[PDB]
Amino acid sequence: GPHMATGQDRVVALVDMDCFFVQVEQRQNPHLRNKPCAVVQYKSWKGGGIIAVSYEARAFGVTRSMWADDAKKLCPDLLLAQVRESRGKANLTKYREASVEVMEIMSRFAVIERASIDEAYVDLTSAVQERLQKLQGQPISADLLPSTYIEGLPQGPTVQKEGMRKQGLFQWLDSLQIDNLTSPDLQLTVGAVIVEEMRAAIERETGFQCSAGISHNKVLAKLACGLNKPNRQTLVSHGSVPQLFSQMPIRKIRSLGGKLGASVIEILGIEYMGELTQFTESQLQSHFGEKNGSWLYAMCRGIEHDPVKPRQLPKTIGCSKNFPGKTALATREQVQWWLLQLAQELEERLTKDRNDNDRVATQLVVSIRVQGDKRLSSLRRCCALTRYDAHKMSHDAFTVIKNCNTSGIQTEWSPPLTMLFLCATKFSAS
DNA sequence: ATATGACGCT
DNA sequence: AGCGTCAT
Ligand code: NA
Ligand code: NA
Repeated sequence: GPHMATGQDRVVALVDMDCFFVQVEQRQNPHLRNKPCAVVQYKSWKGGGIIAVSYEARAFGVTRSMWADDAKKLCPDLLLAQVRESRGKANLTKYREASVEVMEIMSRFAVIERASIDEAYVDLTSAVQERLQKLQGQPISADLLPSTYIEGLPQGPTVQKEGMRKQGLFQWLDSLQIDNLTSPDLQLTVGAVIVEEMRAAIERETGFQCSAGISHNKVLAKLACGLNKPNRQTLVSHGSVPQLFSQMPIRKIRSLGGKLGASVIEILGIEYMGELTQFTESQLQSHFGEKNGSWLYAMCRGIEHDPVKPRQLPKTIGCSKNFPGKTALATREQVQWWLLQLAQELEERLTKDRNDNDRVATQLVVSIRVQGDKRLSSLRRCCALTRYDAHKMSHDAFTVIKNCNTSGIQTEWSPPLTMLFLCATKFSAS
């Protein structure tokens, strides 16, 4: 009544760099700009695997994970940029460096959590408060929100996309409850102003565009982000949640896209997020466990407490390569040679990381996949990482996995390996 | 034959 | 420690 928490304490955004690897290649090669374009890894097998897709190409049905040969059938004029290949493996250094460029700009505006190479969560709570002070009581002009959509508006008693956007924004701002510096809706609005400014700076200083969502927590921010793309941002208010969730498939909510989300759908006989509200917290815990049940109970009401962690650097640095089909590794000599290739890239990236970020990794995780095993990893083993030395890391990696070899003759390697993965972890400040 | 990274469970 | 889950 006067006491239930409504999950409106924070202002949180999620920024997704639009088809990021494509933009990186389009910046470098202007001939690819404003065209149907994709980024592909490798080339011999069916033209290579597509890993990023321009919005012009998406309109022809081209998607990630598609074979480039198949993408060309959907989009004959598709332009392709190829991921750099180093030591016979994909090398993502150009995109990591671009990601760092963006993160350093974002950091000037608010607290950033690196979510992936192309996504960051943003905690705007303190930046909003400070901006509310500077603003004084001056009202928020629509000119400060030139790319913002207000989810759920316009509503109530013009057929162009941009006209609908401005209608909803005018309706939101007209209503906007500004006498109170503690209105959650006002705080979200100021957060959206800051994100416009942040996105403007990113585009001016790198050429890169992005989409964003602004709401009260990470899950709603991420959901908001996907509602209006590309190069747009969406504000999802607490009040918009009942209507938004009433037709929102459960699998669209972060962390419910897999087996848990499935189980929610099958056990409860529901399909939309909003249908979760009819269950008590105990009943959800009974089906899905105490933590998951409490989380679903809060989440279906728009409430989620996962903090934006102040960390722009990845916690682990890893290198992996799959060896599919007939390329699976079947000799001891192959296994050793590719462990060295992986270890040499890893030494390079670790040395750059130590100079850039004043830290050293202390543990080496070795993971492999054996042919026939659908799992990401068939086995993981760890050993100490004391020298940034490719030959020692690769030798040590072989040592900890060599006993997995089933074959009688140790010149051969059985069962064949379909993946090798080296990951450096357990960093210490250096 | 759709390269990574974070984190949960035990 | 080592495996399972979810994700970009
Ligand atoms: Na008003
Ligand atoms: Na309000």
